[PDB]
Amino acid sequence: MKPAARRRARECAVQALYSWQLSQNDIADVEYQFLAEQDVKDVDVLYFRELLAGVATNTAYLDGLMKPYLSRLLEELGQVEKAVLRIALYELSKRSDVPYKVAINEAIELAKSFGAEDSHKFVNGVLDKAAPVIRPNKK
Repeated sequence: MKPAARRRARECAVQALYSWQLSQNDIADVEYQFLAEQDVKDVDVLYFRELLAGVATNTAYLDGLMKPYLSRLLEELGQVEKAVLRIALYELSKRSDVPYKVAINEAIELAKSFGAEDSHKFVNGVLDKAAPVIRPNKK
């Protein structure tokens, strides 16, 4: 148990989100299967598998966060990055013990190291607008 590790899964899921577009396989099991495959530090993510189902039955719900930020098209924006932020939207709802504004800090991260550069800062703003939706707590 090290504070330096906050469970890759979350951020790792974006990669699987990318596989969905190209693979188009199942979805709930497929995304998280990536974690189990190629031995990703051997970590129990079976429960994480269920998390994708939410998007599969609440994708439009997640759309509410992006509602304010679309960028012409979701498929156009950075494949992985767009996916990275997509899961980030749920992060606000499933917020274990973290606020909404704090999640914004991850945006750039999940769009600077999990995707591409140049247009990384723009990703942060998406979370700013998309964050204050799933949770209208307005800290």
